[PDB]
Amino acid sequence: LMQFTLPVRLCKEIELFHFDIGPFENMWPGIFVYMVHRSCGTSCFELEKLCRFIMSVKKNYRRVPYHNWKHAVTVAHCMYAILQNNHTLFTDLERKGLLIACLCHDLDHRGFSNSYLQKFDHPLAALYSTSTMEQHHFSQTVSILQLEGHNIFSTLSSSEYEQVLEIIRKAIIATDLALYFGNRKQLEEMYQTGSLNLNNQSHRDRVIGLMMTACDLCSVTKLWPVTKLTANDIYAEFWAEGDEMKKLGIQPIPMMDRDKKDEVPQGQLGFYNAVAIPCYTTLTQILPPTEPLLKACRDNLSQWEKVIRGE
Ligand SMILES: O=c1ccn(-c2cccc(C(F)(F)F)c2)nc1-c1ccnn1-c1ccccc1F
Ligand SMILES: [Mg+2]
Ligand SMILES: [Zn+2]
Repeated sequence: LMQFTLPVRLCKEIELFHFDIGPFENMWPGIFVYMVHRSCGTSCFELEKLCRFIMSVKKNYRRVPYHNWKHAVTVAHCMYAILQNNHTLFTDLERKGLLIACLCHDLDHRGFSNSYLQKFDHPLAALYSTSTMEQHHFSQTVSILQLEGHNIFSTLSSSEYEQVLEIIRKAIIATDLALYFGNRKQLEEMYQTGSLNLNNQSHRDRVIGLMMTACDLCSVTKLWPVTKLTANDIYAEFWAEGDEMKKLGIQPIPMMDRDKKDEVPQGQLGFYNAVAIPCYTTLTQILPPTEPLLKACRDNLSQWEKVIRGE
């Protein structure tokens, strides 16, 4: 009987795809719990275990410009919006597991790509050949679940528990952008040839993978002032990695070179054309109520074209 409520403006705004969670860090746990309750009921988690899990997850996010606690909660909110707009499509286990996956998808990120770990010869690159950081994020998730008082899935049978951790694992692995290209191409073809079947677990996994990409890229679907300021954080990370590449004696790609800041607007165009528009396009074909994400993405592309033309 202990509901969560948000002030009127947030209560209304949080149902929308383009919601910004605000600068008050101390409200984000309350926002997450609010979203879990409206997404799978007040019963599905023990409130004292859930709060303990959230604070341990927060502790294990680092103070990096972009891949921080704020990103985690932004990505979870976008999944909440997708689940609330496609209510009857997903199971009780998928709903429970996917919000947790989004909150944990970047645990212990230091602000470096898999590519820099490979070139630095980091121990995580020996432990994990592909999806280095994403296999690490899932390891960290399992660690926090195994702390005393943190098992939020305590009332799930052994079958259910293994199912929910396999959803979480695949959801987190899918946030490796290198895997997105193949996954989206295969979903496009299954849709065009009419073979896509949401009763096939194999096709379901691909669809959840695309949802995870969409949630992870969702900064490109905000209102222009939020999109434009988040790009400052994204490039702060990229340029830091560029600097570390130069210390290994490797020329960074231009995107990561802080000496080529002039090329940013043209580079965003590339990304919107090559990644973001194709992602939300294919997602809207499979889940029509996610149209607003595609609309907002197109809006922001047109804003970057105005920046290139000095408007
Ligand atoms: O603004 C952006 C410009 C470039 N890239 C980007 C990133 C990786 C590979 C590539 C590739 F080389 F594949 F093109 C492009 N991404 C963004 C961007 C927008 C939102 N999130 N996000 C983003 C940030 C960090 C890591 C992954 C991301 F996805
Ligand atoms: Mg990641
Ligand atoms: Zn992420």
